[PDB]
Amino acid sequence: NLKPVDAMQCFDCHTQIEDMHTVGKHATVNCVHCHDATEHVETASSRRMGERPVTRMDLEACATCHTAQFNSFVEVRHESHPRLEKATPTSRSPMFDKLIAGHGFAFEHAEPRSHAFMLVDHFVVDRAYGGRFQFKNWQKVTDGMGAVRGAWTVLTDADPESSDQRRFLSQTATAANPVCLNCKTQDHILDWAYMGDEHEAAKWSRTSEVVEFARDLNHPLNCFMCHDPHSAGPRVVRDGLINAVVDRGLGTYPHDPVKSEQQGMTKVTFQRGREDFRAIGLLDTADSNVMCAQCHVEYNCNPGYQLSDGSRVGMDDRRANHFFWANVFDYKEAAQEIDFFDFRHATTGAALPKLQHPEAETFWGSVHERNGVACADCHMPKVQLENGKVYTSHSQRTPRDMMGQACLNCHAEWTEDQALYAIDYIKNYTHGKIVKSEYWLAKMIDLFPVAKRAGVSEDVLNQARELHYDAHLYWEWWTAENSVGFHNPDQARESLMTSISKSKEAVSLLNDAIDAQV
Amino acid sequence: NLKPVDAMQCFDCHTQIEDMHTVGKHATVNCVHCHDATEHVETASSRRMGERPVTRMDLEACATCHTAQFNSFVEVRHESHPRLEKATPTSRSPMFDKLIAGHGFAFEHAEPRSHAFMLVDHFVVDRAYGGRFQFKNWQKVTDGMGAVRGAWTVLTDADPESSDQRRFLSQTATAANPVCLNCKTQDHILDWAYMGDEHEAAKWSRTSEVVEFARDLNHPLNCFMCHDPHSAGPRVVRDGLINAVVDRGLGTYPHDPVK
Amino acid sequence: NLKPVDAMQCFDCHTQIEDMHTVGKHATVNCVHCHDATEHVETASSRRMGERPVTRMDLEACATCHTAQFNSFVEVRHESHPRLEKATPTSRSPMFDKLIAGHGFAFEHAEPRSHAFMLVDHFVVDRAYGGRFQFKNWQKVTDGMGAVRGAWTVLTDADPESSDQRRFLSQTATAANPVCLNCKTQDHILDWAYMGDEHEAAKWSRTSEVVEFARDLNHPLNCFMCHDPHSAGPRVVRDGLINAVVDRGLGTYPHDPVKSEQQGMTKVTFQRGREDFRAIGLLDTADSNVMCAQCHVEYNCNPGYQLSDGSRVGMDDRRANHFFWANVFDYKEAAQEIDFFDFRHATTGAALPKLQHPEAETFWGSVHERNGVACADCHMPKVQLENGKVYTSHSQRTPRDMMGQACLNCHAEWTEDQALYAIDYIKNYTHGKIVKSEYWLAKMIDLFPVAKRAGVSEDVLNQARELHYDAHLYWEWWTAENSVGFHNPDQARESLMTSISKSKEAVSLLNDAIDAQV
Ligand code: HEC
Ligand code: HEC
Ligand code: HEC
Ligand code: HEC
Ligand code: HEC
Ligand code: HEC
Ligand code: HEC
Ligand code: HEC
Ligand code: HEC
Ligand code: HEC
Ligand code: HEC
Ligand code: HEC
Ligand code: HEC
Ligand code: HEC
Ligand SMILES: [C-]#N
Ligand SMILES: [C-]#N
Ligand SMILES: [Ca+2]
Ligand SMILES: [Ca+2]
Ligand SMILES: [Ca+2]
Ligand SMILES: [Ca+2]
Ligand SMILES: [Ca+2]
Ligand code: NA
Ligand code: NA
Ligand code: NA
Ligand code: NA
Ligand code: NA
Ligand code: NA
Repeated sequence: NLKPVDAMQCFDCHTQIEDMHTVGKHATVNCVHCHDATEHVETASSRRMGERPVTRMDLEACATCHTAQFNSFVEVRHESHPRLEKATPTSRSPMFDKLIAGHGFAFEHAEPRSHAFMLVDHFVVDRAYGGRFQFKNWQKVTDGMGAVRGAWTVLTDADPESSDQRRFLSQTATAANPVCLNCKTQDHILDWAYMGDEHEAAKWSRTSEVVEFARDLNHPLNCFMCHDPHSAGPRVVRDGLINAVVDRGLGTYPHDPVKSEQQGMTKVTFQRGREDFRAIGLLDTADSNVMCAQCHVEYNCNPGYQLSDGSRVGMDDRRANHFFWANVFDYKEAAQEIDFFDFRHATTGAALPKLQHPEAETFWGSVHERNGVACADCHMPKVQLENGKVYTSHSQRTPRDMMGQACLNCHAEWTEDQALYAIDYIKNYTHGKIVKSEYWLAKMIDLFPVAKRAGVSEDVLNQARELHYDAHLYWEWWTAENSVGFHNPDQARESLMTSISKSKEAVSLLNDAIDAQV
Repeated sequence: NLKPVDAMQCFDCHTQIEDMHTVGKHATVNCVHCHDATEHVETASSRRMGERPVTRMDLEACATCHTAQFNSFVEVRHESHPRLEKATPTSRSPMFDKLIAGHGFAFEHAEPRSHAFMLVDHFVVDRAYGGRFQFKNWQKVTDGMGAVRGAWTVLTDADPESSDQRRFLSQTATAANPVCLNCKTQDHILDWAYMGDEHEAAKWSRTSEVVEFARDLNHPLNCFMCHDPHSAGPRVVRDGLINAVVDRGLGTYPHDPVK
Repeated sequence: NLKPVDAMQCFDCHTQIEDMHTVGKHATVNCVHCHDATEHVETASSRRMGERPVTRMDLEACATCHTAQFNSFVEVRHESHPRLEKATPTSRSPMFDKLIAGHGFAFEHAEPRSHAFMLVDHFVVDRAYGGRFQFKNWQKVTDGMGAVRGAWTVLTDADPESSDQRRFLSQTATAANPVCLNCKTQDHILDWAYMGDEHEAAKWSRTSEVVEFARDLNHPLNCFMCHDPHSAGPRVVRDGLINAVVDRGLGTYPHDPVKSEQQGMTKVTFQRGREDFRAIGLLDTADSNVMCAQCHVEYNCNPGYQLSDGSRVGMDDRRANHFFWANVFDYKEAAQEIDFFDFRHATTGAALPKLQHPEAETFWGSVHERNGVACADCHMPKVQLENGKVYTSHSQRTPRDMMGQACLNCHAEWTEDQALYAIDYIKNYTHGKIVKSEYWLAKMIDLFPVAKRAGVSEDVLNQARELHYDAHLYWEWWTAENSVGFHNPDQARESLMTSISKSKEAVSLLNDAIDAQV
């Protein structure tokens, strides 16, 4: 059985913790629930850690007092199809292989599934670790609670004796790097300096051997990513988000300075040896838009190249961990701002961006966002009980499973079927424009080999490559973004029509140039 | 927000509680969750209570950390038909009125329904308080969570100015007495001596005015009836049961001495 | 009403039948249930047949004493979509037409449906008989019991006055030949010599006019294909299977000599005029793996060409009726062993294999096969009754319709939804790799015309053709195989990654060669 410790003894040194813990709703929660610090207390000084205390990062540390929220979080949505490749005719991007050629996502890019699986899915996807990590067997794919208990309870490593990234299976890639893990787990929260910069107190950084880092990590989406364990108050912990909002002064709502002030973020820094080490962002309100934006954003978490001279930008560079914090129509400028692109297209040679799941930046300026609606209202609503204590559902999933709470309490004029119909109108329309955008991208791409072999000039090919950047950006935003336009239907429409326009321009350019060589 | 108290100071005078609390699974649960003892600590000695500390009896004192158990408890089973009289041809005892004639249950004996309603149902049944207590209106019969929050949030008293048992409706009885309440609530656990014997320290006893007692009671089936709040371990609190099992030496399983 | 005959009179001549009938569970079943032999008994000698007895091949011969098994067999699974073409974006092989160009399957290749329809579906598919045979009208497609009663109760022939294979509809082929019928019916079991070799006692053989043969055949999947009618014991009758297992000594489990001995096959030969004529394979156990492998295998049942010199291999050659009895990684060697390929690709010119439904060979070595599980456990389980005599379901179909019996009695740790989720994880992953394999095959194929027209050398084109063989094999196995990887997920993964690797090699080869000509 747990035996409480004297928190006043800790507070003698830990004044920041005192200030947070004594005031919030965890003022009665003893440190022993999450820390084993006996040897630490025997050896520490006011400025030197001494023996390092044990800190629990497992989600079951919160589940004995918050079982309802834990059990809701760990539920597996079986209707969220697992390991479903997006580059197929029945998924999100039928022509993805042709369009993404040259990028690691060509090796595998599946649709997302329930949050319990995020860390194991990261470890086992074919693009990440060369096939090094696999489920122990094909039964384990069902085991959401097991994944939550720990990744290494359900996975194997093909070679525990080596730590290099290499291919164990032929059609895999080794794109994983330490930055990725920040959106899968925060088990490393005490072992990683802010931004992954080199730091004498950090075991891990942007330049670490990612296979070694992986082996030290266990739990997905820790409860403390959104809730400070000491104050119980709302927060974020993701460095790239704090960097955008606070360090670069862009605010929580870059398009709305008033909402940014009302729903702001305060950066709190913790030190090692009286040097800044790590940071958190305390929120003014329990604002899920910003909580979810720790991960559901467009980012850099990877090496790339400079737009200016084509030189390599490695993991050592700050730009390898970057939140652009820009909507689709501001993105090209944001990428120019840091002089960065992701890959050269394998067929066209164009410098291209790689977009990823920009839900937060897409939601900005939408009708729902402008009306004060937030991610949680549609994706983790309050539970409705005939008789009971209300709590917030932590099963983050499509509103289709809980339409009464997610939509119909606000939209009293609609039945469930009417609300579903409105979602599908947008998704069907948007998907049609995604498909047409891909058709035109593909038509352009297929002209590049013909143009090159016919002797079309480098100047014309470069003009077409410049068009390819924009045609790509204004399409791929929407295959990356998970709502198929629902989050901002007018923006999707405008973007996708722009993509098509750019590809059509490039097709005309290249056809005319080819025809002139004949 | 709750601010913790120095439990070690309490333990200087409460060794009995110390020995339970420090060993069980509530060793880390601070006393402020269930007690307001500030004025008590200012005035007590080890031999003089001083000001009486307040003890929470509401079930929400436990629901903060044990929401799943609380929400499962308070659920209303709508399929358990409510206010269904047993002396009818389609229930348990078609000839009950003839057979029970002379007993108070002839006035009303319904089938049981969900636990959330036990205290309110005891208060409102036609055989208990002469019809003195009623739901505020006929809508309130659905409200299990409200009954749990407290009986007097959903009921009315026909005459707050009197405390005698009497008939307010013609075909009622006044069979309720203080012993009944021990199987409806334990809000009175610190105000009732063992067995309801007379005692200098007990506000309430077997011989109390049941209408006065009723007004001091709020919550059904308290969580601590089965779980010691200090050790978190399994227990019973009902005096009659302890008296049979232990005092009279009958054991927990009178037909099986080994068990 | 049936009147029994004196079986002892038959047994005077038919000692093999006596030995089987008197010992098994049909010892009390009189011959009149299946044979009308009165004139035969009047005219036969110990060595000459005399007048031929009538033998019932209809399944209703078994249905008066085994109605439960018959009615379960003839059930139509309406959820098994009928006449659904695989070369469509929503089915198994979105790029099949490009990849299979030059082969008859380009004319039509539908997904399988319920067993009742196998013979009629064979007769009416657009690739088989030039459109000669059709359902009497479009209502008849529903009539499973009617098809079982006889094909010619529900079909018409466009020209009863001719027996040649020809096109009656423009976009049909005439690929059917007599070997095909052995996996649709055994109505011809007394009229077909072992392997379809020429034989004086056989009405039909590999070289027969298939339209004439077709007209003599009526019933699908006869009950006696798995059960000897005389002993009632487990058996196979399919010649190609017996040839692989017994004649070529490969065993019932080629990868496991111990299991092969425990679960073996004994070849029993019947003669005409004291010359070997036909054969059956009695099984040691009621082993559905081997029963189902009469048909659910990769085979030759068709003419082809030799790998060595390109010469034609006709129906007259034994190789036209062949069970390779080899897993995907042993297949190329098995095809080299008989010096055979199926077709030349219409665009690339490569010699290619044609694969068909290799469920048995894929199942070998899988986790389930290694644990002693067999096809029937998942596809025709025992019925579970609260009160009743248990029998074996004969409705061979997906386990999704009977998950409690097919999966959950063994997998007590799972709910139905969890088990379904595990199936879909494998199928989704495998299908993604099938689609990627097709993308890379298509990319290679499309380079052949460009390379040929640019003047790339025959030596380079032949190197690419050799790669095409392997890229094709390691893809097509899996579009042919019906489990979308479930039967052997690790093997599918390895094969499909090999396909992609081979195509990528060919693409690089051809692009570099084209670029060198410019
Ligand atoms: C003064 C002698 C200290 C006492 C008393 C306690 N801690 Fe401490 N701790 C101390 C230092 C100098 C540091 C390094 C950071 C800093 O503020 O300079 C720490 C660090 C921790 C940590 C972080 C550990 C890690 O892995 O990074 C934890 C979780 C921690 N301390 C907890 C803790 C507890 C619970 C205490 C009471 C039992 C306690 N500390 C006392 C110095 C001192
Ligand atoms: C029991 C010993 C607890 C442990 C372990 C954890 N929490 Fe907690 N939490 C506890 C209490 C008694 C309360 C107050 C309840 C009330 O409403 O009065 C809380 C509160 C929270 C909250 C709400 C905070 C707010 O609204 O300001 C959150 C978000 C929360 N707790 C989160 C949480 C996390 C993430 C935990 C694991 C790190 C955790 N709690 C543990 C009691 C206990
Ligand atoms: C936060 C800014 C992220 C970083 C850094 C990385 N990932 Fe991610 N990932 C993130 C989200 C919000 C999602 C769900 C939404 C979606 O569009 O999928 C994902 C999903 C994945 C998946 C599952 C789906 C798939 O693509 O197969 C995998 C396998 C995955 N992520 C891997 C991965 C890798 C290898 C990363 C570093 C190169 C990486 N992620 C970083 C958020 C974020
Ligand atoms: C960010 C993605 C979150 C993670 C990770 C966790 N929770 Fe959460 N929690 C989140 C939100 C948006 C809210 C609602 C805030 C609002 O006021 O609208 C909550 C709330 C809670 C609470 C408070 C009581 C309630 O409303 O249910 C608790 C006790 C709580 N959360 C606990 C908790 C646990 C145990 C988690 C890990 C399993 C967890 N949260 C993760 C957002 C996020
Ligand atoms: C709720 C979770 C509680 C916590 C935490 C503490 N106490 Fe308690 N206490 C609680 C109840 C419901 C009662 C009523 C009696 C019962 O057995 O249920 C009590 C009673 C006491 C008493 C009176 C004992 C007696 O002589 O009759 C004392 C002296 C007391 N409690 C002290 C105490 C201390 C010092 C605590 C912190 C260490 C403490 N309690 C916590 C409920 C809860
Ligand atoms: C949070 C501040 C709590 C309050 C208020 C209450 N309980 Fe509790 N309880 C709490 C914890 C951290 C634990 C240990 C969890 C673990 O498994 O480690 C418990 C445990 C219990 C138990 C189980 C005891 C056992 O198995 O020995 C019970 C029966 C229990 N708690 C009951 C209970 C009651 C009735 C409460 C109101 C009087 C109550 N708890 C409050 C945390 C908290
Ligand atoms: C514990 C030994 C009890 C005592 C003392 C009293 N009651 Fe009770 N009551 C008890 C239980 C276990 C049940 C449910 C099972 C059942 O057979 O009903 C009840 C039920 C009631 C009801 C509801 C049903 C009904 O009869 O209408 C009422 C109105 C009720 N009890 C009233 C009541 C009165 C007036 C009591 C003292 C005279 C009394 N109860 C004592 C357990 C116990
Ligand atoms: C609006 C046109 C109503 C319709 C339709 C129904 N009810 Fe009603 N009900 C309505 C009002 C304005 C009130 C009084 C509210 C108050 O607190 O003053 C009620 C009351 C009831 C009651 C309580 C009756 C009592 O005597 O205490 C019940 C049990 C009730 N209503 C149930 C009910 C049912 C089941 C209905 C559909 C058959 C129904 N009501 C319709 C307003 C309206
Ligand atoms: C000896 C005079 C015979 C008697 C008595 C019966 N049969 Fe016969 N049968 C005989 C021969 C020589 C042959 C040819 C095969 C052989 O063993 O050499 C047969 C063949 C059959 C067949 C196969 C017919 C076909 O179409 O190929 C059947 C089904 C058959 N015989 C059945 C049968 C029955 C049921 C008899 C008792 C009524 C019977 N035969 C007697 C020789 C002799
Ligand atoms: C009635 C006159 C029968 C006819 C016609 C057919 N079968 Fe039969 N069969 C019959 C009996 C009395 C039995 C024995 C039942 C028992 O369990 O004792 C059987 C048995 C079978 C079996 C099981 C054999 C075994 O387990 O060893 C099979 C597979 C079987 N029968 C198949 C079958 C076939 C395919 C038939 C048509 C060719 C057929 N039977 C006809 C009775 C009768
Ligand atoms: C046994 C080794 C077989 C031979 C010889 C032939 N077929 Fe077949 N066929 C067989 C199986 C096990 C299946 C079901 C599984 C599947 O993948 O479809 C089939 C299916 C068909 C179908 C229906 C599906 C379709 O392709 O449209 C048809 C029309 C069909 N078979 C025709 C056919 C022809 C023309 C054959 C000789 C050239 C032939 N089959 C041989 C097993 C076997
Ligand atoms: C009576 C008013 C009818 C309605 C309503 C439907 N059908 Fe019909 N159908 C009808 C007749 C008289 C016939 C021809 C019968 C014959 O054998 O001469 C049919 C035929 C069909 C067919 C076959 C078409 C073919 O070209 O062979 C089909 C597939 C069919 N019917 C299906 C069908 C459906 C699905 C209906 C509801 C949408 C439907 N029919 C209505 C008469 C009538
Ligand atoms: C191979 C593809 C089969 C065909 C064709 C038929 N049956 Fe079958 N049968 C098959 C198996 C795998 C089994 C189970 C064997 C085991 O021991 O696990 C059976 C069993 C029977 C039985 C025995 C009683 C029972 O278990 O139900 C009978 C009587 C039977 N089969 C009859 C039968 C009929 C009438 C068929 C044509 C409609 C038929 N079988 C075809 C495999 C195969
Ligand atoms: C008992 C007769 C079984 C039947 C029926 C089904 N399965 Fe099975 N399965 C069984 C065993 C003994 C094992 C291996 C267990 C171990 O850990 O050693 C399995 C394995 C699986 C797997 C994993 C496959 C892999 O290659 O890792 C899966 C996905 C699986 N089983 C699913 C499954 C399904 C969906 C079933 C119904 C169609 C099914 N199994 C039946 C035993 C038995
Ligand atoms: C992840 N991207
Ligand atoms: C069939 N093939
Ligand atoms: Ca999903
Ligand atoms: Ca990006
Ligand atoms: Ca009841
Ligand atoms: Ca099918
Ligand atoms: Ca073949
Ligand atoms: Na989905
Ligand atoms: Na491995
Ligand atoms: Na009932
Ligand atoms: Na199907
Ligand atoms: Na016709
Ligand atoms: Na093309």
